[PDB]
Amino acid sequence: MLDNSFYTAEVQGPYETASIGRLELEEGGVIEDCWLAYATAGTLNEDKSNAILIPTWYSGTHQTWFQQYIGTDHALDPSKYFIISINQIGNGLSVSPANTADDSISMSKFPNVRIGDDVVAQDRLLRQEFGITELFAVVGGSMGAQQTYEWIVRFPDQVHRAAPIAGTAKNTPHDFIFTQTLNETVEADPGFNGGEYSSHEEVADGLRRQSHLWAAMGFSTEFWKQEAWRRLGLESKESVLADFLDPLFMSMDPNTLLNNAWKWQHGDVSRHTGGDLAAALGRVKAKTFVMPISEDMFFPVRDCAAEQALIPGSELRVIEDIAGHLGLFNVSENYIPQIDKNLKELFES
Amino acid sequence: MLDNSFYTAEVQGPYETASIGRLELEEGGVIEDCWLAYATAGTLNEDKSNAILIPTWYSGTHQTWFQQYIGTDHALDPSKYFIISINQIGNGLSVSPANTADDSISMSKFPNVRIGDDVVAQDRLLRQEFGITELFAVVGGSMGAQQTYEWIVRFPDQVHRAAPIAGTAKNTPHDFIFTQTLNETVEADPGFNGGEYSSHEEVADGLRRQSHLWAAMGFSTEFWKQEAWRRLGLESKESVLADFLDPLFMSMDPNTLLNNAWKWQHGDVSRHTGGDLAAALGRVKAKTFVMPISEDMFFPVRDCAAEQALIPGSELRVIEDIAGHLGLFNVSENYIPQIDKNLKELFES
Repeated sequence: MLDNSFYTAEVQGPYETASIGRLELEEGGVIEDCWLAYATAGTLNEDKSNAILIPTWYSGTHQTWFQQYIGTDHALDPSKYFIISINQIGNGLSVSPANTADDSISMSKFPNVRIGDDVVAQDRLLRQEFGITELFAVVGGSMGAQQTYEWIVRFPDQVHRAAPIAGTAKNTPHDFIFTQTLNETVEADPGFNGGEYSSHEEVADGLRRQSHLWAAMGFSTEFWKQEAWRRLGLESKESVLADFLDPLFMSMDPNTLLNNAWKWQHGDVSRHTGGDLAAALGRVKAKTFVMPISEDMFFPVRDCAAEQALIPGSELRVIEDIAGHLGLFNVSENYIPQIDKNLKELFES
Repeated sequence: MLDNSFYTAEVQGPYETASIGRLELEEGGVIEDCWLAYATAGTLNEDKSNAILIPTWYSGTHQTWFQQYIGTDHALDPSKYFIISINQIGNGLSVSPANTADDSISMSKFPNVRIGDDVVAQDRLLRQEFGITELFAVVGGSMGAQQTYEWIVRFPDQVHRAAPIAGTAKNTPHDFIFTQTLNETVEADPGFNGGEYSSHEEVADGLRRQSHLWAAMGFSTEFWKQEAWRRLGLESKESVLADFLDPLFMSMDPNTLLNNAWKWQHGDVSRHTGGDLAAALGRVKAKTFVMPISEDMFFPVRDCAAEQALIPGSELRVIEDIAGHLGLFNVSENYIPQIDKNLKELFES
C-alpha cells in the first residue's frame, strides 16, 4: 500500500467508498474485498427512476465530470437527476494494486480486470447502496463509453438511455497496438521494478514518456498546427507538455495505469454472443446516442459509425472538436455546448 | 567504426561511394571527408538531360526504390532515364556516425545535418561525378520528399519536374512531437550508452519499441481493422511486428536513426525566405506533383494540400492507400500503379 497525494479527495474531489464483497473476475482472479469509490450529486426520487451512471475513463476519475460536465446549467443536471460516478477497479481510487490491504493481490500481484467485471461490480453497488435497478441514462467517455456499451448489452432492461462518447464497443486491433506502446515505455523504466516499486516518483521517466505518447495520438494534427492550446493560457508547444501533460501523468500510479490499460485492450461486448458483434449490439434496448469526436485519432468516427449502424433505434451525433480524443477534458470552447445539446435531446426522448 | 551486416551491398543492393570533400554544415559542424553512397540505373544521354534524382527516406536506403519503383515497366524507366539515388548523410550507407573514419565526428560526436546540407552535398556529387547541372525530375518519399522540396526551392533552375510523395516542405509541430517519441524510447535503452555503444544489438529493446511506435502511427486504423497485412502473407497481427517490423528496425543503427530523425525534425524550406513559406514555394519553377497518401497519419493530405496551394503551376495527386505512410513500401496492390500513372503524366509534360 503506497501513498500518492494525487489519489485523494483533496485533489479528485469528495467521494465515498463502499464494499460489494467477494468479486470473482472473468479472467480467473478473485478480489476478496472488492470496494469501489463513487461520487454523487443530486437527490434520488421516490421511485428511484432519475439515476444517471457515469463510469470513469483511463487515467481518470470522477473529478473531470463533476468540474466540467455536471451542473444545473448543463444536461447532467443534479437538480433533476441523481448523478453517480463509480470509479473503475484499479483506477487508483477504487480497490487498486497500490492501495489494497490484501497482500495476495497487492501491486504486481493484482489480477486482470475486464470491462465486464466493472459493470457487474457497478450493478452490485447500485443495488446494495441505493436499491437502483434501472438507470435513467448511462454516460461515459473513452473507457467509460466501453463500460456504457457493456452496460446496455449485458443488462439490456436496466438502462433506458445511453451516451457512449468517444469510444467503441469492441476494441479494434489498432487500439491494441497503440495501447501496447503506452505500456512498454512505462515498463521500460528500470525504476518500475516489475511492478514492485516503492513510489510512483521512481517511474517518473516512464510516466513522462507516456505523456508525450498521448500528445502525439490523443489530439490532432490541426490542434498543434493551429496552436489551439493558446486558449488554455499556455505559452508554447513545449509548455503544453512540461507544464500540463507531463506533471499530470507523472502524478499517477504505474500499476493502476497498466491495469486499466489491459482492461481497455480487451473491451469486447461481443463476448456475450460468441463474437458476433452485430448480434450483441442487437440486444440493445436503450436509446443510444453514439457520440464520437470528429478528430479522434484512435477512436475515429468511421469506427464508431460502424457500430452505431448495428444498434437498433440509435443515432449518430458526431462532436466537432479539433482537440480530438483529449477534447473530453473540455479544452475547446464549443465542446460542452455540443455535449449538453445532444444529451438534453437524449434525455427528452 | 562498427560492423552491421544490414548496411552492406549484400542487403541494400549494389552501390558506389564517392567523396565530395569538405562539407561545412549549416548548424556549424564540419565533415572533413564527406563521402556519399549512391546507386544508379540507366544511361546518361549525350546532353545529360535525362537524369532523375531519388533521395532516400528515414531508416531507408536506395534498396526499396530499385526493387519496387524502378523498372522498364514503370514510370521510372532506366531505359529512358539515368536514375540515380543518393543516400542521406548519416543514413548508414553514406558517411555516418557508425562508419566514419574521422574520430572527431565518430558516433555520438557526429554533427547535426540538415536537409539543406544533403541537397548541397547531392548537387556537388552530381556535378563532380557526372557533370549533371540540370535534373529531368526529382522524386522522393517522406524525408525524400523533404529533400525534393528543398531541391526545387534552393536550386529552382536546376529541376524541371518534382514529385514529393508523402511529405511536407515545412515540418509541422505535430511531426516534431511524434518524432520526439521515436527518439526517446531509443535513448531510453541503457544499452544505447549515450551514443557510445559497441553494437546495435545492445540497443535491441529501444529499436523494437520504435518499431511498435511505427505500427501505431505509420499505418492507418483501417489497415489493421481490415487486416490488410494478409496479402503480405503474414499469419496474425502480432506476426506483422515480430516477423517483419521488429526484425527490420532491430537491424538498424541507433545513431544513424537519431541523426536522420533530427534532420527530419528541422525540415524547413522557408529558411530561404526568413520564414515566409508562401514566398519560398513561390520560387518553385519546376513542374510539381504533390502526392500525399490518403490515409497518411502524420503527413495528412490537408497538410500537403495546403503547401500545394502555394506552389505555382503545381497539381495535387492524392495516392489512395489504406496502408497510410508505410504504403511507400508498396504493400498495397494498387499503390505502384497509381505512382506510375501520375509520374508518367508528370514526365510527359
